[PDB]
Amino acid sequence: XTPRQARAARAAXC
Amino acid sequence: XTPRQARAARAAXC
Amino acid sequence: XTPRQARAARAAXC
Amino acid sequence: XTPRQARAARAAXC
Amino acid sequence: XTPRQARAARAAXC
Amino acid sequence: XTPRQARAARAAXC
Ligand SMILES: *Cc1cccc(-c2cccc(C*)c2)c1
Ligand SMILES: *Cc1cccc(-c2cccc(C*)c2)c1
Ligand SMILES: *Cc1cccc(-c2cccc(C*)c2)c1
Ligand SMILES: *Cc1cccc(-c2cccc(C*)c2)c1
Ligand SMILES: *Cc1cccc(-c2cccc(C*)c2)c1
Ligand SMILES: *Cc1cccc(-c2cccc(C*)c2)c1
Repeated sequence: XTPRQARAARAAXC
Repeated sequence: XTPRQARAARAAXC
Repeated sequence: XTPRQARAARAAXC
Repeated sequence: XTPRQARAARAAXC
Repeated sequence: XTPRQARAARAAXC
Repeated sequence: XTPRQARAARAAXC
């Protein structure tokens, strides 16, 4: 995946 | 993660 | 992945 | 995860 | 991601 | 993601 999941992944340096 | 990458993930069922 | 990343993933349901 | 999913992730620059 | 890695992901339910 | 899954990811090269 969702937009929310993607934002979290991006913030965690995926 | 980008919105583009998340869309690709959803398209692949990830 | 790191413990920090996995916790972020866990919080987002990844 | 499937080989298809792994290929899709690499195609998206994960 | 490699087939080995994807196989490991399936083994762990990721 | 679980701690077990995160350990498995690291074992597989993450
Ligand atoms: C869509 C998704 C779900 C779980 C984990 C991930 C992931 C894993 C490692 C690196 C990155 C950038 C994303 C994606
Ligand atoms: C969160 C994320 C970042 C980069 C790539 C992907 C992705 C794209 C296509 C397929 C899969 C399994 C994952 C997700
Ligand atoms: C979908 C998702 C949400 C938050 C964090 C992650 C993530 C980030 C870096 C590495 C890994 C394995 C997972 C994914
Ligand atoms: C099935 C799947 C779910 C989440 C993430 C991935 C993946 C695959 C290859 C590379 C990356 C960064 C993430 C696959
Ligand atoms: C797509 C991918 C790449 C490297 C490692 C893994 C993996 C292996 C075991 C468990 C988990 C959650 C992920 C997947
Ligand atoms: C928490 C998680 C779920 C699915 C896939 C992964 C993953 C993908 C690519 C690389 C790594 C290190 C982990 C993580």
